[PDB]
Amino acid sequence: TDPTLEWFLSHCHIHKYPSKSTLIHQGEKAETLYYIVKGSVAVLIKDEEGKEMILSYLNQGDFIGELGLFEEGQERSAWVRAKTACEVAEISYKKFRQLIQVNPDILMRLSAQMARRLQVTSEKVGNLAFLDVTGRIAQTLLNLAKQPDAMTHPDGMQIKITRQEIGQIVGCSRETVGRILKMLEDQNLISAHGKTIVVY
Amino acid sequence: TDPTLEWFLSHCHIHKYPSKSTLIHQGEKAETLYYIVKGSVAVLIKDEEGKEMILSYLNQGDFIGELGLFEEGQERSAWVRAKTACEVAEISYKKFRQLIQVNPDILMRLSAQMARRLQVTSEKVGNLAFLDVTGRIAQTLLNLAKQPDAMTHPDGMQIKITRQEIGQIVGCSRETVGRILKMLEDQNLISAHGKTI
Ligand SMILES: Nc1ncnc2c1ncn2[C@@H]1O[C@@H]2COP(=O)(O)O[C@H]2[C@H]1O
Ligand SMILES: Nc1ncnc2c1ncn2[C@@H]1O[C@@H]2COP(=O)(O)O[C@H]2[C@H]1O
Ligand SMILES: Nc1ncnc2c1ncn2[C@@H]1O[C@@H]2COP(=O)(O)O[C@H]2[C@H]1O
Ligand SMILES: Nc1ncnc2c1ncn2[C@@H]1O[C@@H]2COP(=O)(O)O[C@H]2[C@H]1O
Repeated sequence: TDPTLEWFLSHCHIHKYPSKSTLIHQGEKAETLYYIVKGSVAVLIKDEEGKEMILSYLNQGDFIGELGLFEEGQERSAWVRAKTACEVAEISYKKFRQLIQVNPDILMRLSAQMARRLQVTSEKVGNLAFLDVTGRIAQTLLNLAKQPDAMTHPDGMQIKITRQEIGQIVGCSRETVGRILKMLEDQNLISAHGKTIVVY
Repeated sequence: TDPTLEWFLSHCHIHKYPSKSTLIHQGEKAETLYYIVKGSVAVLIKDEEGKEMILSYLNQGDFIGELGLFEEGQERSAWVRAKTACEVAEISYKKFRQLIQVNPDILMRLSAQMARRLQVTSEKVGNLAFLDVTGRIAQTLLNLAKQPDAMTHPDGMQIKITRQEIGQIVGCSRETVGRILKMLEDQNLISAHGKTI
């Protein structure tokens, strides 16, 4: 076990969220912090007309809703949706702050995650500003081929994801994804036989 | 001022930097945390064609080069360049990690900034994914119209920014900025002296 994590979790109250549930609504009052004990979620934002973009995938071990923690009166900056059934620990910002004074390590862990997320979203700004849709898709296929849920393949790496998701990640239609995925197969960069894609 | 910052700074070595100097180079090994005591800088990234984009402007009171602090063996994720004459404090991650345990309030101030930056950078992703160039420039102008150095012109808010800088923030050429600034001017909501609009 991890003494610090277990120490922290003992000050939290756990709850469950079924797949497709919305844990955090954008615009909502930020006053609580979350910690994914089990499961995975998606962090989403939207344009004026319902188009959704996935900012990130968070998983077991990741903190959520930390952005309103250092300043009161702030609202949630995005929507968080359960991809799979989730077990989440929740604690008020007030209590977490008291825990910080007790052992700063817990904030160091939270901050490390914030730093990673900043690095990743910054690279996201890069892809959106410098690459055409073909480049973003190809870059996203390579990215996923490194994540944990990524498997090993005799011809490379295998991943499980739908065209809709790819679209929400790179900012394009599922049909555009479908067409681009095929063109990348003709370029012998990947192999698409189902929602499973083999990347070389 | 405040005891916490003075205390923190008393443990730092302060230095001055000319207006166009590079404080941080992307890819370098990270073992140093910086704090802007005076002046301002630009955070940048580049594409494989040399084109640069401004991820953010940082100013007095802002920590910089903090992303490599939470884990060993990390490299700078971007270039940080002074936009004006700077006065920057610095300190080893090793010694900062000790100050954190003596008084976590200093870590709270740094993390507070990381949070804001993540919100702002996430908003940048939205702008790039959902708005056309004209929309991005228009929003960028409104944004700058609240920044540190935003004059109080009678017709509204006055700012100072080059076409090139506008281009680097929204992601387009300075020629496209010029044309669109012209359009925004024929319509309205143009208070930039960067080049007069
Ligand atoms: N760019 C991002 N990358 C990862 N997680 C994010 C990003 N933007 C927002 N979030 C998370 O989504 C949450 C939405 O509500 P909060 O602002 O409380 O906290 C936010 C973060 O935990
Ligand atoms: N610029 C964009 N153009 C089109 N769809 C986008 C864009 N940015 C995000 N999306 C979203 O990504 C989704 C991909 O699958 P859909 O076609 O079902 O719906 C799409 C939109 O919700
Ligand atoms: N999106 C961003 N917003 C603000 N500052 C950033 C951003 N990305 C990188 N930086 C700064 O640029 C630095 C580059 O790598 P560092 O680890 O030095 O720490 C980073 C931050 O201080
Ligand atoms: N997608 C892009 N298209 C054009 N210029 C860009 C883009 N992204 C960033 N830039 C930069 O923004 C700068 C604006 O001024 P310049 O035209 O001199 O040079 C431009 C490039 O360096």
